[PDB]
Amino acid sequence: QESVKEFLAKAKEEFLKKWESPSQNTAQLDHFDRIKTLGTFGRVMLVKHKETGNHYAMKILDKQKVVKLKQIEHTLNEKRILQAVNFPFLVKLEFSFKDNSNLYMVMEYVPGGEMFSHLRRIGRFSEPHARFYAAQIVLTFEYLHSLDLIYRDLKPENLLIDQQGYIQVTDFGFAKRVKGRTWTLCGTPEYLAPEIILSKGYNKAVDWWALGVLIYEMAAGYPPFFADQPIQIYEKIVSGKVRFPSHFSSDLKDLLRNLLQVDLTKRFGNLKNGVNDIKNHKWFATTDWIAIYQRKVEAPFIPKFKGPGDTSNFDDYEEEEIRVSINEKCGKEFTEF
Ligand SMILES: COC(=O)c1ccc2[nH]c([C@H]3CCNC3)nc2c1
Repeated sequence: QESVKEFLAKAKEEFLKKWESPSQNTAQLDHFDRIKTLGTFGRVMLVKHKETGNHYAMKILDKQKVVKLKQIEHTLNEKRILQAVNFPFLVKLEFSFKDNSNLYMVMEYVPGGEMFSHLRRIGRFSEPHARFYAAQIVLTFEYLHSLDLIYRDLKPENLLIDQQGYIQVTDFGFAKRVKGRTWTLCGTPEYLAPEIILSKGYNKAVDWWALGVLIYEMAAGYPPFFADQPIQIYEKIVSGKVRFPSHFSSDLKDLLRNLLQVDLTKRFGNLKNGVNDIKNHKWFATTDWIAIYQRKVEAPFIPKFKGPGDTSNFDDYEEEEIRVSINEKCGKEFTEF
């Protein structure tokens, strides 16, 4: 429909303006009070802005460790993309800056926790619950792919649940602007598409494979390919031999066979009709795509939390210093940050 085409054309226009002229250096560390480590080359810490009182999740990357782990380009991708995107189910970057030691990305805080926590607490999501989340990912990937962005890190740990019960996708550390193919081995083993494992030039079809893994994990409670060693996971993935729980609906199994298609040229999301083969699949027949985008659907689950500074949906980590060297480190490598 023309209304969707015009939406995506405007979305790309607005992305490209920010992409071509990124914001830089929009706060500094002593504008914030450190509250708690929420997850831990990098950590995420809950901080409070000292003037406004607003809460944020501050991702901190050690420049020397980024260089050693060969993640310079990836880190620059992450911040350049995050400051340029705008979509209801993406985390909101409010500030970024750097100092002698670290890179900082300060995002609006999402107190409801990772989807992974809730999935493991409940066991598995019902198909309507899994479908509510999946629809948000389908729309988010339609948006990102229209901007020539691949995401490359879908998994329940990267999907935050907000105060309305909707998703905010976080961690763009592997996201990249790609026209055509790309080649970097990255991702999480359980979620890797076969063509990544086989060191091929691959494209945005790897995100649709990962959506199949996510939907399986949400509806079953565990991922389709797992083993104690990644090499064993990889052998299962490239076989693509998938066993479905008997409680899966026939529509769900049919969608998953088409997302977990080892031949990328036959995989849903990567055919001539693109995302519409997924949106029009029988498993999504009850989904009101517009209502999801507009956040008008009542969510199946609202996280329990007491206020915008509550950390009870995240877990406990050793609290370490945020050290800033007296000397500048790796200044040249991160000039554009
Ligand atoms: C807006 O962002 C936040 O509120 C936020 C909170 C906790 C987080 N934990 C992580 C790690 C663990 C999963 N992969 C990245 N990202 C987080 C982001």
